[PDB]
Amino acid sequence: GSSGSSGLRKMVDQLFCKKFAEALGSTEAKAVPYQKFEAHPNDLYVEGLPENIPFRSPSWYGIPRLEKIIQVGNRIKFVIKRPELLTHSTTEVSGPSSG
Repeated sequence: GSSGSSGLRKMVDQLFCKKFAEALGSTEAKAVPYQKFEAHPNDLYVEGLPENIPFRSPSWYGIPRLEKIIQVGNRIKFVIKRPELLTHSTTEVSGPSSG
């Protein structure tokens, strides 16, 4: 997590990445497996989200939606009922691959 992040989408992306990590108990940022959360929304999900606002990628969230989330991004929470689903994180990678 570095200071900057320009663009809601980006910011939001990071926001979650971070939060998501927190629950995971990591120092560095990671990619939120929206899939795992989709195939296991009862296990893997988020808390402290905005009303009338689900939990999806930032590339989906509206322009105003993002911010709204960012506003409550300080109250957001990530529950890892089953982290195993993620099955570790590291996998021979150093740097932003693809994006």
